[PDB]
Amino acid sequence: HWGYGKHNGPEHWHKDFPIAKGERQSPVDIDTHTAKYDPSLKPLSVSYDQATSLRILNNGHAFNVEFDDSQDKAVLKGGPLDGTYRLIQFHFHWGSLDGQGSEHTVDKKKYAAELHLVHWNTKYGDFGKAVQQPDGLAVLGIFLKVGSAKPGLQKVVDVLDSIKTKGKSADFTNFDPRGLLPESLDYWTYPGSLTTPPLLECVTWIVLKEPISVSSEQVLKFRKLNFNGEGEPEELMVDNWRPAQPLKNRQIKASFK
Ligand SMILES: Cc1ccc(NC(=O)NCCS(=O)(=O)Nc2ccc(S(N)(=O)=O)cc2)cc1
Ligand SMILES: [Zn+2]
Repeated sequence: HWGYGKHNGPEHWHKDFPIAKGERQSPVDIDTHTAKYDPSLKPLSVSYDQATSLRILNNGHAFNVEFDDSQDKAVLKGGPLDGTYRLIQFHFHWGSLDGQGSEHTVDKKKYAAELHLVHWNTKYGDFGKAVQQPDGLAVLGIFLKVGSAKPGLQKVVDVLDSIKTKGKSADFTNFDPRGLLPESLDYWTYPGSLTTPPLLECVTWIVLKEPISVSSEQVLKFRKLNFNGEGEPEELMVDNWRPAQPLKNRQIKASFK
């Protein structure tokens, strides 16, 4: 079915998911000289103290760390958001080379990877309802650049051997996601979509200005994962990012001046 290969990659997705050519597709290039500071934006409220991570899963396109979202335990609020959005999972998109891997770009700059912390609006009751709503999701996007190690990522890195191939999952409790955050919560925001099929146009994107640094050894271990399942031909899980899509009739706002 869909993937990131040369026969099933982003340029093919529109054939099964025609919304791929839609009006609010993600990711996009963030042109920092065209984004407008919006003083009516509120500070982001990242309330992750009570987060309950449960499991880490290789789903064949990326790996997801999943949380308990049956209560308000880890919630994103404020910024451009009305209401409360519960963290359901985070995952990353990364490259085969350090010069590529992010989905969003900043003045056409590609980062080595991009973290997506995926939240859903509690007014819709469950994640499956929320993805059918234009304000259903809030995804917090954080760029990764290669440099110093990120200590709070290392427990993620060290479990990846146990979920090498598609369909493998591992217990992953007591993981603390604020350890993946940069110092600053300055952000850009725009309305967009899931960046993988089904590409639903249900996401308020919140992309942090400040990237985090991860070590070369950390991102190398992302690149040892496999898209395939066990017993299938090995294909390294690299370059699992969708390129920038047309901005069309959207404005990206900045929370900072
Ligand atoms: C306890 C628990 C908690 C979570 C779960 N997982 C989910 O529901 N995960 C995935 C949501 S998804 O629709 O299927 N796809 C999707 C999401 C984000 C994006 S992106 N790339 O835009 O951010 C792209 C695609 C399972 C158990
Ligand atoms: Zn993503």
